Amino acid sequence: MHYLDNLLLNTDSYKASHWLQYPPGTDASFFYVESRGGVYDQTAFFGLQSILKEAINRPVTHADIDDAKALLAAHGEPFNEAGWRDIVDRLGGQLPIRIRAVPEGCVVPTHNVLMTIESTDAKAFWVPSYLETLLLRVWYPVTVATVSWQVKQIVRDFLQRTSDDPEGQLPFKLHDFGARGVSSLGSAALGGAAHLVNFLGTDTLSALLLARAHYHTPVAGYSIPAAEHSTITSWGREREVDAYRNMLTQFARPGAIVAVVSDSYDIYRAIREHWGTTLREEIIASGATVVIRPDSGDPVDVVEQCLLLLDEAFGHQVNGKGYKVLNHVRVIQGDGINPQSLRAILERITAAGYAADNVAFGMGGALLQKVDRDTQKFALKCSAVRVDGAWIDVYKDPITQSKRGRLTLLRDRATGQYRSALLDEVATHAGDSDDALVTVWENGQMLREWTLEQVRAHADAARL
Amino acid sequence: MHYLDNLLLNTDSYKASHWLQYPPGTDASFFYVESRGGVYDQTAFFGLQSILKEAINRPVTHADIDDAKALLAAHGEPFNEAGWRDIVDRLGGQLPIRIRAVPEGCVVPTHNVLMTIESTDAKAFWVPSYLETLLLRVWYPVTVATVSWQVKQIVRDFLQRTSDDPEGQLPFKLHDFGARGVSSLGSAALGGAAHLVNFLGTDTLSALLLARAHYHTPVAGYSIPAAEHSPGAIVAVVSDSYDIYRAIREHWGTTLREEIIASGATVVIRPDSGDPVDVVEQCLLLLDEAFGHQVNGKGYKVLNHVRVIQGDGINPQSLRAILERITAAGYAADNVAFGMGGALLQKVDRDTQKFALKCSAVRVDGAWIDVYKQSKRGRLTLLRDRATGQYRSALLDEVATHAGDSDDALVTVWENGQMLREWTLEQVRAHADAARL
Ligand SMILES: NC(=O)c1ccc[n+]([C@@H]2O[C@H](COP(=O)(O)O)[C@@H](O)[C@H]2O)c1
Repeated sequence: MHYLDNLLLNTDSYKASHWLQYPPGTDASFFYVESRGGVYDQTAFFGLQSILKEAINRPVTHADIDDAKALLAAHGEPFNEAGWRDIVDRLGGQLPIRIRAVPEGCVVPTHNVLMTIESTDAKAFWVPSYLETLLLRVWYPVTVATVSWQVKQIVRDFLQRTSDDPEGQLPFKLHDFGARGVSSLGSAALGGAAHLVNFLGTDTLSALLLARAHYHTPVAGYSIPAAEHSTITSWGREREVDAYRNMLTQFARPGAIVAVVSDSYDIYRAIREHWGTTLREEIIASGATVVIRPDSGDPVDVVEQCLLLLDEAFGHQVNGKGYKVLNHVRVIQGDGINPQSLRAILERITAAGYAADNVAFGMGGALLQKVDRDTQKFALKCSAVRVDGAWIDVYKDPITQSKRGRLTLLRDRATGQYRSALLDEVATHAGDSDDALVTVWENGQMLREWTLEQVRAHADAARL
Repeated sequence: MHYLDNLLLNTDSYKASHWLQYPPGTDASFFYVESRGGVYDQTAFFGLQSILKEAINRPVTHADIDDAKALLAAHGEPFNEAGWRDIVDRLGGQLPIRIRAVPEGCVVPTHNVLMTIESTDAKAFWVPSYLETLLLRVWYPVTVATVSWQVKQIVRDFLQRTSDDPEGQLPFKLHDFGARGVSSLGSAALGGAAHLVNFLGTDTLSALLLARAHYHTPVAGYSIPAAEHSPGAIVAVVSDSYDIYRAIREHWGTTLREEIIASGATVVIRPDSGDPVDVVEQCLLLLDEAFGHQVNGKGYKVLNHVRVIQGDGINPQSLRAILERITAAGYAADNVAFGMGGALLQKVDRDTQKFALKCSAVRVDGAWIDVYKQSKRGRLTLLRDRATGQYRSALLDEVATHAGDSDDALVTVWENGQMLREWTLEQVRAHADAARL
């Protein structure tokens, strides 16, 4: 929104004053971004394109400078007015930086250069450090994309073992429910979009809006009509079955998919007590796939139970792998899902003989909110400065061998393995490796740009 | 940004399909928000005003409907085109709802009505539930404001025991360093603002912009420059426990100290390594050796010329552990401040305070009926007991019957396109500050 538009105020306060802290005769700076470890050994890189389009969407102006000079003096921070005025007057307000990055969607082992930021102007060498705050927030779409990607590898494994069509099934197995459980609208759009790197099912409309505006994708994902807790109960307990039948009247057509929520005990009652008998026929006659979502009881146990109970209500087919596929009905567990309980469910149900085709998984806050900058120990570090015309390495520990100097990422041509290297070694090892980064942004201009489909192809091709 | 400027698409996909799921003859609905428990026993209510100003900043338009209709059909959801067109053509595109809420800054025990949402138009009764997704996100400013307020009560306790000016010291004792570690710019602005409900110090400039645009506050908070070491009243310098020790014993430290006192500025040391508790106590012990102290009127030591801010590993537990160690060591709580970043602005979720928005009543065939899973149900509100200030939840019909003992504690903040009751941040700060454990 409009009150946040000024780029000069999109930073931590203390970093506005960093230009005064450089040695005299400093001429240039070079930064890199990496995951220093954390929950997973590899990260799907995603979201930088959206961050750049949204946070650097116009030249800096004199009005930006006036506003930032006034606020920062009152707030108590020094502000390099003359430095910003020169950038506006001489460089047309375009940030004199070059950003290189691994193509979005690639999956890269931890401890590797994911992007570099370099100054492209001697006077305005300090601009990269000014952008650390907004750039380091790339940790969020990277981490969400990674969590979603890791779940995809678990689901893909079980579909490969138990499904006749594992890649036809896989895009719909993890559904984003996190729009209400995430901390703002912008994070819903960006984290939801990061999920869509790996799957097609989402209820986070904001992610469609971002994918459409920033990743050239008119309709990045899909969903289905689904019942709410509130709507069912408000019919009253004496007409509760009529609420479910109305779901069928409104949405159940051949080839259509409709979800209904119910607590686990009512599901058991409906299959035992024969008032659900007319619900079964209307379900069967509809030709629709009715997805049942249990919303009480143990997240793992209840899936297996629903499968067994629905099997006796609706029957099953045995597929080519020897696993049962229920007729007409499916189960989605939307509660308590994380990579461990998800794996537990899949282990439980396939051991019971049910194909992974039968179940889907909803994740909300656990996908979009329960991540932080430490999940993958994200860092954005200075690695080199040019002083008195000479580049000097910048680092803290000499060990982690530690990354220093002007850096890039290499991909080995035969194996596809990644490794970080000095820009000095992109020759030399030509023949065995190619430079895996690309220039995505330079001096106010976005250069290399991806569609979400291009992002999806990198992520889908990556395996554990 | 502009690509998110369509309220019809600020919701969960399935809510597009929802108006068809009510029983026939439904013509009103009623919802309330509460914390169902979690980490703390009470929540500081904050952020709804920002959410409404941003998420409902204009009347819905026909362009909004065209856009939503096309996207939702392709996405796979039905779309109540006629219902939205009616809201545009008949109601000027203003949402027919009434939102009531406890004044922002109030601190309310869990399991209580914090806000209510009611429909005000028979034909458009389904709008409150459409808005659940964006309204329930109020959990985030509430929870940041609560974590920040819970910390404040801890520091306050130790300042009342050890400081000669507890309430003058308190507003600077928790600083926000959270902008790198939060998921987005908008979260940074809103969560940063939620912290400023309780304190004055922040490095999250985005929070100043939100407070200025949404809470009528030009300069909501302050900071000091920080020499990272590889007017000017106060300065932060980064260090470690051993570094201070080496300065004391190496001769470059006696001229280092000469410069510090000759400058007459207060130096704030931030250690960035070591056990949070041990490193604060040791820095204090070494800084006392180097610069001396005064004994304040409670008998605790206040260092000359130096302060310590611990910005690493801070949470309500380590924070208290620190305060306990230094005060047992005889040091006043004046000497130290605390920084939180992602631990404040990011490491919270909707389950921290178990936030929920629930339908409690619908009108069907003329008659109101309760909706529920003893349970809270019906058309609800919050009461404040007039003598004790204690809150409880009640049915609207009970307000008059207890008018002698209590007042209705909600206010109407928003109705039919118009914000009514509206707060400055200083009013919010006053409610939070008056509340105690
Ligand atoms: N289409 C749907 O049924 C839908 C959409 C969004 C959220 N939800 C529900 O909202 C809850 C989300 O919980 P969390 O966001 O805290 O994970 C879950 O119960 C989820 O099932 C359901």
